[PDB]
Amino acid sequence: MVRIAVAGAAGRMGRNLVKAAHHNPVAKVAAGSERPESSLVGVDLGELCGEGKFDVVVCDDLAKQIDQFDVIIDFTAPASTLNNLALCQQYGKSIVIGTTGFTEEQREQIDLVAQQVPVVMAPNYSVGVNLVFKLLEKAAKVMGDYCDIEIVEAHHRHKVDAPSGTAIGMGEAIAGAMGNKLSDVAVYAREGITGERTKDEIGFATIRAGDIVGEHTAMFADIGERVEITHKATDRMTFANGAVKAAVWLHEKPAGFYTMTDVLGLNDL
Amino acid sequence: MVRIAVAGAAGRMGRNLVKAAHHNPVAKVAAGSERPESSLVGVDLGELCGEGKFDVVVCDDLAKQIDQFDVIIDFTAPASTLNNLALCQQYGKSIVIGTTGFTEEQREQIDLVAQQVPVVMAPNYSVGVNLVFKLLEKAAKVMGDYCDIEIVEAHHRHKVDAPSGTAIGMGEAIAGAMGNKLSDVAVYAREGITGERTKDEIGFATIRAGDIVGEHTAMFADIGERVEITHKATDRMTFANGAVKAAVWLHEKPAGFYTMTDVLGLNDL
Amino acid sequence: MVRIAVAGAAGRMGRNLVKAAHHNPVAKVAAGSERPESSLVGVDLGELCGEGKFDVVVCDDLAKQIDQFDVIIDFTAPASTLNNLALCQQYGKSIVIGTTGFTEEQREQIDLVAQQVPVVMAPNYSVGVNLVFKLLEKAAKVMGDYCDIEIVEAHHRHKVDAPSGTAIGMGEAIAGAMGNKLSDVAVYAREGITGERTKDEIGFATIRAGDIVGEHTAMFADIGERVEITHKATDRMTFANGAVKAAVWLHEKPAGFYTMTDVLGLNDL
Amino acid sequence: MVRIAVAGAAGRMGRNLVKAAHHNPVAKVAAGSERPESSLVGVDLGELCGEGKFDVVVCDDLAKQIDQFDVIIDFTAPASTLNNLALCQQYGKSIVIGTTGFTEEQREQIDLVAQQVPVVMAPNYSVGVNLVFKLLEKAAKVMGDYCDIEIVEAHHRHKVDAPSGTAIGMGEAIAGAMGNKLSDVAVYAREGITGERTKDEIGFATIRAGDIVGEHTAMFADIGERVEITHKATDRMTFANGAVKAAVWLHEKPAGFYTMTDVLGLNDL
Ligand SMILES: NC(=O)c1ccc[n+]([C@@H]2O[C@H](COP(=O)([O-])OP(=O)(O)OC[C@H]3O[C@@H](n4cnc5c(N)ncnc54)[C@H](O)[C@@H]3O)[C@@H](O)[C@H]2O)c1
Ligand SMILES: NC(=O)c1ccc[n+]([C@@H]2O[C@H](COP(=O)([O-])OP(=O)(O)OC[C@H]3O[C@@H](n4cnc5c(N)ncnc54)[C@H](O)[C@@H]3O)[C@@H](O)[C@H]2O)c1
Ligand SMILES: NC(=O)c1ccc[n+]([C@@H]2O[C@H](COP(=O)([O-])OP(=O)(O)OC[C@H]3O[C@@H](n4cnc5c(N)ncnc54)[C@H](O)[C@@H]3O)[C@@H](O)[C@H]2O)c1
Ligand SMILES: NC(=O)c1ccc[n+]([C@@H]2O[C@H](COP(=O)([O-])OP(=O)(O)OC[C@H]3O[C@@H](n4cnc5c(N)ncnc54)[C@H](O)[C@@H]3O)[C@@H](O)[C@H]2O)c1
Ligand SMILES: O=C(O)c1ccc(C(=O)O)o1
Ligand SMILES: O=C(O)c1ccc(C(=O)O)o1
Ligand SMILES: O=C(O)c1ccc(C(=O)O)o1
Ligand SMILES: O=C(O)c1ccc(C(=O)O)o1
Repeated sequence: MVRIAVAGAAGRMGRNLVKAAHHNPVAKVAAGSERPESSLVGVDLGELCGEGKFDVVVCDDLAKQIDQFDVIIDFTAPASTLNNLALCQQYGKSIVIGTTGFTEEQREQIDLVAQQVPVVMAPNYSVGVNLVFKLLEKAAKVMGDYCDIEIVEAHHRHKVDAPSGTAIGMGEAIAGAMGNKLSDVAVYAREGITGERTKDEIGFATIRAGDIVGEHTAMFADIGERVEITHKATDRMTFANGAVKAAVWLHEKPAGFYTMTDVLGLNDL
Repeated sequence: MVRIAVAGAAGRMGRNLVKAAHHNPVAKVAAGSERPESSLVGVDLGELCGEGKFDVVVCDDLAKQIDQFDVIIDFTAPASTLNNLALCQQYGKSIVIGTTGFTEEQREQIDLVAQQVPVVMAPNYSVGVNLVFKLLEKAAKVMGDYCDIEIVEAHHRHKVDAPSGTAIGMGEAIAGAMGNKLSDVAVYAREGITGERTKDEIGFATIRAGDIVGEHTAMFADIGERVEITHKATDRMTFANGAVKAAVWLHEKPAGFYTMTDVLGLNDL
Repeated sequence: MVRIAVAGAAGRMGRNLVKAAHHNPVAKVAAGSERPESSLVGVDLGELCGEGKFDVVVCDDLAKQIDQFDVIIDFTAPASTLNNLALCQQYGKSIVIGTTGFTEEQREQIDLVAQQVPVVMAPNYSVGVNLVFKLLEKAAKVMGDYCDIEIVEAHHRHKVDAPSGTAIGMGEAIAGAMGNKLSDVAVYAREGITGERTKDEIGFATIRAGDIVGEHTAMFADIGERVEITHKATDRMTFANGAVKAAVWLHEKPAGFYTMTDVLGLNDL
Repeated sequence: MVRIAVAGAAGRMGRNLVKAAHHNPVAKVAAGSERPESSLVGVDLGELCGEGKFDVVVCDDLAKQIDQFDVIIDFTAPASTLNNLALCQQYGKSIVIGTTGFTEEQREQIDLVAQQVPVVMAPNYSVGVNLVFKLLEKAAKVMGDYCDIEIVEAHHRHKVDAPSGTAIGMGEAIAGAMGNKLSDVAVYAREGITGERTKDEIGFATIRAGDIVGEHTAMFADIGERVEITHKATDRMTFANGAVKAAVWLHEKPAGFYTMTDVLGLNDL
């Protein structure tokens, strides 16, 4: 039984993490924070995610609930996450970090603290996408040399960056497995007279529409046949499920910097 | 009896056009060109498509065979097609144009010449795509105002123009049905920080891979749901049989700009 | 002001219908049922969807709340729906029916009752599917005689009936537009040595997996090409908003069998 | 130099095998069969595939040409393939089997004869499908326990067996990687009231349409996400080149049951 503290439990990710920890039978929702000024401080965590009463409340500082949790799941903001890390060090807790947008200096501090603390830190927690990165590697080794490699992704209308960071992550897994640098081979746009396709290029096609949570397809195309590997994200919940999966696994692990690769056992397939 | 000249008879399309005209008894394979630089000049057209001798040869200039043909079928390159148009004007011939990748100025020239010459011009000669144009119009009247409209197309690695003339044809059908001009709303590339999607934009995504004969998808995406209309082309014969069908039909006709909509009687769908 | 009773309010649809009626300003959530043996009987309707308190409870029989509602919205199970229909007849109420999986005998009954009662019945309450039924008709007239017609649908793991009522709806639209009866041509299972496909058959393929809200594809396949018309449902709110929109529209109306085509004004597309 | 007999050389596969053996410089087209009642009996094999005369004819019985060949390539029908296996046993020949749709009893016979005869048997001779079998094993270990697993396949209108042997091959790879037997968990048809999906079932959906060379998708579906691994076959030459490559490889080998996984050296991927 793993006792989970959800940092910023009112956030978009937070609320999903609470719901996800609730649904995992090996995990217990034990604690939850929000910003001190927030009025959700005091509210029961189950009522927050629309799922009945848990007998736990949102606190304004996880420090205050240290003794009731084993592992912190933290998808908040850089400064907050660094304070939660420091708590782990001090009180012998573990942390699953989902927060992004750290400075280089701050990323260096995490690496240091991860020598004393069990830390999971990943740029994506989807079980399916990480499984897909591995499968792409296998496919690239077998077919990459002689196939045309295309990456196509669809997202909702509000997404401001193209292509997706997950698409770029698929490119890198492929390029790396083939001993290449993605920036050497990547083609992001095709407009007008492009000429004949190059042999080594990895082409990116980007769709922006509706409320699409996230679709990714990597295509390996040969004359005569093609292999398509596709991930569909249906619910921002899936990331939360993965992060909880990671917290369970991280429980009673030694100190170290761990990734989803490690959690899912991708290296030993 | 309709006497057909196949422009660039050695091309991917050209060879299929020859074979298609051969299979239609209302049509006679009468003439065939290639680039002057080519050594195929003097070779027999039937031997070229692997179907026995025809007693017709590939000339380097269709000008030299003007009395042997009624209609030119032209799936080559923009400059070549413009020359063949000029021949039609001067010698009272007809043309079926399949070539894509024209500049707007060049499309304006074709509109002009089509006042004097019977011209069939379509970005796609397949029944299914032309049906699809009509369906897109319906979908656009119902959903187009409040949906995000995305066009995605995949072709084989040798295609030199992006996006496909068929994709542009889908955009025009949709825009026109909504009382808009495609050029106002179209977005052909999405790279880096694009910002939030605009409401009226039609996005184009272009895949180049393998031996793909042709895939098109038009997407109407609302929050909560989407409608996808997809065409898949399996065989270049689909295009070639259509283009020959169009040539036979064009023989009877007066000057004008015609489409496969016209040929197939699909206008009042 | 239209007073809505939501049948089976605890269900996947029921809860979304409650939320949808709540958000529609012309409609009021007035009543709600669940199965008699259920312990949700007595709970406040707003609390079930985490919507706050409504001052309305889940009854075990809509008969008990008859004076509080004008229209029943019913997405439950066949026998339950027939009982609610009976209520409508006896007390001069209207019904919007979403339930699928009725026997032919039962559908004949609904047609009979709909002579005395205002009834909306559709297999799908989304705009996109109802648009799609119209597009299918067009596609069937043009391609249906040459093409092989296949209908493939995916739904979540809990759906109890196959194939979907929406798929059957697509089959009927197609068959009817081609002057056939669906039951003559439909093929619902393919196992073992089936032989060569017949020419007129409409094939049904059913996928059951995960949390899939609903995917439908009608395929028109010819040698050399195919046309695929696809609907993807992303959120049950698409259905629920439509069904509520249908209830509001039904309030004004006399006895009769209506469809979403009627509600949305799509009959003469 | 490996002397190849092509069984049923007139068939869709047979003709492509002839063409493929012709193009492979280590192999020679030595012999070829058709059904005795067939009028292609007597015709030269080269003329059949449209690439000139070979000085080899289509016999009505490979028994008659036994001294001219080392290996039989057999993509015909179950009874025919069993006779050719019997011929291999009697005269010390090898066989590459592509035929699908064997009964359980007949597959046991092939296993027995493969103790005395060098046999390659695979449901798909493509590189991409065999790679896919490996990728499915990976996905099945990571996601198979908690996901719904669905297999969907599309083929041309002439295919006589359902589901595809390749789909059954994907099921077995998945089941086997999860320590299960496919026959325990497979569900081939879903019609009417099926109830809620069981957890462990592998669902098979079969599409028969047009000229589809071959599409396969294996779906791993969890609540919130899914992973889709898809193979598309565009040209029968993919199969034929592989089968010939298998025949060349089989020439050196002793008695045994081999697969493409063996031929391609993919077992440790
Ligand atoms: N696939 C993924 O791995 C994935 C998916 C979504 C988001 N993210 C990451 O998660 C982070 C935030 O997620 P979001 O934008 O959906 O949620 P959000 O920004 O809406 O919520 C952030 C929450 O953190 C809380 N917070 C901030 N300071 C705090 C403090 N001192 N104490 C307690 N709580 C505090 C906020 O009050 C808020 O509730 C981002 O860095 C983002 O990069 C990752
Ligand atoms: N509208 C349609 O339905 C349709 C279908 C298929 C292809 N296309 C388009 O048609 C064009 C041809 O495509 P392809 O894939 O067959 O290309 P391809 O390059 O195989 O064929 C082009 C041929 O045209 C020839 N050519 C060029 N200039 C010439 C000249 N002056 N005289 C004679 N021949 C000349 C070339 O020598 C070559 O043989 C492309 O623009 C493509 O986009 C259109
Ligand atoms: N037309 C559409 O747009 C559409 C959309 C979704 C679902 N459906 C159909 O609607 C029906 C229900 O779907 P669901 O996924 O929401 O199922 P569900 O099981 O989640 O919900 C059905 C609810 O009805 C309740 N119920 C059963 N018997 C009852 C009774 N006698 N009195 C009161 N309540 C009772 C159940 O207890 C349950 O809460 C199905 O038949 C489905 O095929 C139609
Ligand atoms: N394993 C694979 O990679 C793969 C790939 C494609 C097709 N197939 C399978 O291979 C088989 C052949 O498919 P197809 O599309 O080529 O079928 P087809 O009907 O086109 O060809 C079968 C041929 O075998 C011939 N034949 C039948 N009985 C014979 C006999 N007793 N002696 C000699 N010839 C005989 C037929 O006359 C015919 O020409 C099918 O079972 C199909 O599922 C397997
Ligand atoms: O137009 C033809 O079909 C054509 C022209 C010439 C021949 C032939 O030699 O068979 O066929
Ligand atoms: O629509 C097109 O542009 C189109 C259709 C077909 C091709 C091609 O094969 O290059 O290009
Ligand atoms: O058309 C249907 O039957 C349909 C649409 C949605 C559902 C469901 O969720 O069960 O069923
Ligand atoms: O896996 C198969 O059964 C298979 C693969 C290809 C075909 C066919 O073309 O009939 O059948």
